[PDB]
Amino acid sequence: MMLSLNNLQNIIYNPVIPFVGTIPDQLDPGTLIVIRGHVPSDADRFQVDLQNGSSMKPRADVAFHFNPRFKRAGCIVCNTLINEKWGREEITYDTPFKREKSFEIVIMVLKDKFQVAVNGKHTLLYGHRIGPEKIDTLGIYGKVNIHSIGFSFSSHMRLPFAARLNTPMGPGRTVVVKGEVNANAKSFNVDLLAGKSKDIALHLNPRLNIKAFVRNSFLQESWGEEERNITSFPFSPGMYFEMIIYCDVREFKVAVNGVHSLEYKHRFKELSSIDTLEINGDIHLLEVRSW
Ligand SMILES: OC[C@H]1O[C@@H](O[C@H]2[C@H](O)[C@@H](O)[C@H](O)O[C@@H]2CO)[C@H](O)[C@@H](O)[C@H]1O
Repeated sequence: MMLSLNNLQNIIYNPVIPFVGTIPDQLDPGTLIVIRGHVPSDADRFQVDLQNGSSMKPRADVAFHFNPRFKRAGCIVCNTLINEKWGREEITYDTPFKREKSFEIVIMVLKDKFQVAVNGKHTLLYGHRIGPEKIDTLGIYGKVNIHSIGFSFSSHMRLPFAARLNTPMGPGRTVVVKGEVNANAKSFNVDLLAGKSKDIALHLNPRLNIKAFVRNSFLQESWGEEERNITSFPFSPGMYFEMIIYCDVREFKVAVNGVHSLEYKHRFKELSSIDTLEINGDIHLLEVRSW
């Protein structure tokens, strides 16, 4: 598995092992935990435990025990601890982890199971044995060096919304946004910027109060000429919408609710440099997809 957008809520760097920390939000379905680190050359085993509390006597129940072990075969042992008792063991062989090799673990929470990919490859599924709402602490123990842990909750779409584009911008790349305009909305914005050069390749600014759709670029510390021509303002306060920003070789093509609205000749020519998406304004953000 791979993430199209980097928009993590909490981030922790270099926690000391053993590390036991409180999960900053509820693991509702769709929630992501990203763990980046590497295993030392002398690693016998390490484990990532999703727990209900952090008591050690009685040992706190472990809803999800993810335990990579290094041996001739190499595997990941998964299990659950309830009232200090382990349940049915589930072993996944052909382990993706290696001594002296770095790794990225993406744990996805679903309604009935955790889905786990390591280094961009599906690794294993583990059905919930404990309700996920009962999980409130992340424990990490053993021989492993953790660089960072990050999270993505249901709240990942609050405004302002800022997200890095793990896929560099280029012809054929699509960015769709779905949401609902606030009942008393004035305006909102969707910008595609080249994070580095502090430039805005594309500024999509629907202004509802004056009922116009402004698009422009902010280049070299200066706003350019605004483009407002349009067959009809597609937005209404309180209206559901989907907007498709399609990057083409000659321009950006944007549609709303299944209808082409406008084209925008590229002003920033280094497309591959457009690596940042920002959404703000008077809307309720429902979904953002980089493709
Ligand atoms: O089941 C998870 C739990 O296993 C303990 O060790 C197991 C071991 O995995 C298995 O091969 C053997 O047959 O039984 C042992 C006793 O449960 C680990 O010590 C513990 O840390 C967890 O990984």
